[PDB]
Amino acid sequence: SYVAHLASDFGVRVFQQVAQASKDRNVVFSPYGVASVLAMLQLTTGGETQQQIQAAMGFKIDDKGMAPALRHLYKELMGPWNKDEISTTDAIFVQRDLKLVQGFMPHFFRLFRSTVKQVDFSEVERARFIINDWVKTHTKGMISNLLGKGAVDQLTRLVLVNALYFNGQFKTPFPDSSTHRRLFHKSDGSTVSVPMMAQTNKFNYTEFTTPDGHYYDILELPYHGDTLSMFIAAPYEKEVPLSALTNILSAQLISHWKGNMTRLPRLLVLPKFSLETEVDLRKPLENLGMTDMFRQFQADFTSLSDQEPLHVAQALQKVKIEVNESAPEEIIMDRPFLFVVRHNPTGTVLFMGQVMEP
Ligand SMILES: [Cl-]
Repeated sequence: SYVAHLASDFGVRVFQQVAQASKDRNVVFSPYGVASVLAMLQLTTGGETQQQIQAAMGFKIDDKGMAPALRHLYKELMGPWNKDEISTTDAIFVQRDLKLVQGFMPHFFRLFRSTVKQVDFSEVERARFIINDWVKTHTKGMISNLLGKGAVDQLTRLVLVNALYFNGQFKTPFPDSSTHRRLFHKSDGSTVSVPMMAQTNKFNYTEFTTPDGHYYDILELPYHGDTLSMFIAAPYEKEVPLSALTNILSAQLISHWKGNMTRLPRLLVLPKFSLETEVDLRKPLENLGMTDMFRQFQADFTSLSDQEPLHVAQALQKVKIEVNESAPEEIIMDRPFLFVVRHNPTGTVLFMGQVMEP
């Protein structure tokens, strides 16, 4: 509830910075994931660096209830109870021969039930592979090469990574016997021919206006388990750019969508998509106030090391999502549109993305 909203709202704001910077390119992101690893980060920071993170996220991780809330949240989401195909990894790596604050590790581990890993970034390629293998093996082998070539070097002292793979199955899946190349109309007027799925069913649907007055469709594709949903949304009119919608998104608005949904017999035309995005969190986080964490001597990580100056050399998220098959009105998404994977009991925005070109 409370912390699920803070986390989601925060993550949706990060998504927006990412979106406003790749205005015409495919993006998949995880609001929840970036909130999770920046909450971890809070434990390692101090002074103004810590205050920046806290002012942007809306809560302090060491307040009572805060951390236990987040763990209960994690167990609510990643519950093999749901037979869920979410695989997730968070991880902070720090240079090996720096004296860590006594008492930090046991504390970090009690709160998050994971640990900060120590490696030697002086073996540049060996350390890149240790981190990559760690991410790969902890995402069911789905997320490879998170750290690209030259992403780390001898001076690298602290690296933050977040990786997610999601392959849910729609409660009511699209029948393959109904997929066909259709004209998809891109943000720059030019069109292209992509395969679009289609299905006539009793879909949850509603429509909203932007603060500007532009109309848009929202539709909810529930997943097996009755717990997660994908929402698909796009301005009805093609001359209105998807950004008019992305710019007004929030975790609350998304809750209102769900709240207004009604079950209506509809024809849905929806392009298949396979997205894999690596997002460099630096610029987006910087745009939200968190600037110090990236500056060599101004960054305060004195909760992690009281003696040696640390700064974040890389903060990276890599996400992968595959959306495939497993007198009604028509909703045709032959334009750029948004998607959101939502955990409805808590209101957590797990995934969010835009398809500008499938
Ligand atoms: Cl557009």
